[PDB]
Amino acid sequence: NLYFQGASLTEIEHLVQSVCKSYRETCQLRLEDLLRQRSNIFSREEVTGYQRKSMWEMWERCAHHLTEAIQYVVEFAKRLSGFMELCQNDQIVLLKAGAMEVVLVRMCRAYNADNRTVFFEGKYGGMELFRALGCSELISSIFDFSHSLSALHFSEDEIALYTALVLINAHRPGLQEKRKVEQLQYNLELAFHHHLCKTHRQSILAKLPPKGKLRSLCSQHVERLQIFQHLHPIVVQAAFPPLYKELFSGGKILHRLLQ
Ligand SMILES: C=C(C)[C@@H]1CC[C@]2(C(=O)O)CC[C@]3(C)[C@H](CC[C@@H]4[C@@]5(C)CC[C@H](O)C(C)(C)[C@@H]5CC[C@]43C)[C@@H]12
Repeated sequence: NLYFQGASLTEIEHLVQSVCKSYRETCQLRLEDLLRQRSNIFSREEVTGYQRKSMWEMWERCAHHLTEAIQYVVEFAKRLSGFMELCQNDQIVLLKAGAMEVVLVRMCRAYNADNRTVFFEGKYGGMELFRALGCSELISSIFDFSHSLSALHFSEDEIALYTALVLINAHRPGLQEKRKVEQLQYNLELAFHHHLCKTHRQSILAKLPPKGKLRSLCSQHVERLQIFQHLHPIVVQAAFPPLYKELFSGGKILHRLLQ
């Protein structure tokens, strides 16, 4: 929109409010409900039930909860200034490469660093809950990532502006209108940095996760998905969500959602 060109301070400050609004309207669960349900945690019997579940059933349940989270990320993008003004090829390029990374950041709200548990299917559970997945190295890496993010003590507004920058990334391979994405990213970084300056919160800039860790977590996920697909190809074909397979398994629901 406007933010495909240079922006004044006043336009930057209103971009802050716009992004913070779009995130408030499109976050799956409210922070207050997540924090308040930390007292209810899975029993040792319930954890065993999850661990004794079959691998392909666990993978399918997790793929559906992941797809649900992606759907709110897509709606977040559609409410972001300039995203719908972009061409549809670039919209799909940004979502295909960022929607998972955004979910990985949003996840720190559902994570409790006090006991290293995460809110999953109604209760809080540690990473042993997912032992039936057979990717304990990836699970551990994601729990560590949420742990380091929780150390930053994000506000909701900070998560809003950070995840906006995760999505609007002009370096994604395949962008057709790169410079126009470059300007949108530039204005969104001013909005982010303006908010941190105003709230005396710039010290977190040097504490943010490095660029290659969100990309590395996403690669590990595609890595483990291909290993699961080789072991259970009909499960993926018959029971995985279409949006999930479009994003992480090559071969169009994004087209529909974007319109
Ligand atoms: C089985 C697969 C499709 C994924 C492959 C391994 C995996 C990965 O993505 O790396 C390991 C992390 C998990 C288990 C994903 C599946 C989605 C979930 C989920 C967002 C679901 C909704 C929940 O409320 C909560 C926010 C707590 C989790 C956080 C943990 C991950 C990201 C799996």
